[PDB]
Amino acid sequence: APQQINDIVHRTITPLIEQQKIPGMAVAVIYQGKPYYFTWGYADIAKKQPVTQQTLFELGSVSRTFTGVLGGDAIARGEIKLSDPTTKYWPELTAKQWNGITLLHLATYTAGGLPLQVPDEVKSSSDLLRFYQNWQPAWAPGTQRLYANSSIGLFGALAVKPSGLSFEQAMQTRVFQPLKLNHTWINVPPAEEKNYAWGYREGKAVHVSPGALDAEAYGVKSTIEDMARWVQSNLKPLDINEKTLQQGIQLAQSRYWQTGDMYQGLGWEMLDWPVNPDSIINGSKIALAARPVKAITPPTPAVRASWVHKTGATGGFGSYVAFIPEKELGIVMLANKNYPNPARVDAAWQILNALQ
Ligand SMILES: *[B]([O])([O])C1=[C]C2=C([C]=[C][C]=[C]2)S1
Repeated sequence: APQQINDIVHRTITPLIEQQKIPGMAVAVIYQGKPYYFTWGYADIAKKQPVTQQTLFELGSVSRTFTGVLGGDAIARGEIKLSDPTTKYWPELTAKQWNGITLLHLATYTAGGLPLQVPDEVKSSSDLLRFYQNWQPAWAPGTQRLYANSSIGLFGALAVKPSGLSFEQAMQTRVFQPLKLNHTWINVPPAEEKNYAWGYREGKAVHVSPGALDAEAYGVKSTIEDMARWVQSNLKPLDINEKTLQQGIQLAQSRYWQTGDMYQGLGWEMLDWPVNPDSIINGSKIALAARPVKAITPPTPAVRASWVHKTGATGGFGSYVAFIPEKELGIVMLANKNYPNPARVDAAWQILNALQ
């Protein structure tokens, strides 16, 4: 890497690791198109395995960027429309609170207060139907945003229904494969287990537990290389050959709703560039934050002058991705500790600001 990239990265990440006591980390900087990789520490403390460019990390909610794009790809194929009622794709959802709730509402957390978590008690699929039927919205659709696995997760599951493909099969075929993300998995194959980092929570090695709608909301594991390729694809969608996938990327970076300085896409969240990190932090320690939203009518197509980003966490991992299309610049930070979001954003901002 250019010494300038080397120096900003090392000066920022070294103190981060020390301060947050992160066991292992991988970072990619995308700079004028090309990726530069950096790794530190341990994928597996007990077995003394280092983090490498092939190490798999749990992305947590960064998985929603994939769900958003796969939804966008289904829209572009004409399989679904965001303006359609949820009940068009799930006819058994006959409870009257569902009248007026569209796939757009699910994708953007605006359905009227769907809960942050699907309950653990929800094992089977009829449990899942029962959960959504019995749910009582606090608000009318399209009035408030409440970040929720149950909202984006349902969007993911329903988006792939017309295809007839399982969510995993649709994701593999329509997103991972075309983009050459060959080390990106919803379920880690036995062949790749050697590379699956452990997460660390209170000193203990942990992996994310199975849960309803896990794949759709928080279930993807990836390497720093595949994540850099993902950022490249999102920086330059119009260079992707598969037409519907190209459209799907642009649809996921469209601005549907505004809360403060933040805009909600499908999975991705965006702010106008330039922006101060105080704004990035604040517009992204709170278990539940209900925020009124203003509809962007109609949605703004992907703005190149944006800070486009997503944070991600599981019990044992913390991830962050941010890019600025106008500057052909991006970063991915993957760690096997869930450490505070403000520290992730600060570090990413320090790096990208220095390089632009
Ligand atoms: B994502 O990394 O923001 C997630 C947030 C939660 C997940 C699972 C359970 C509760 C919150 S994934």
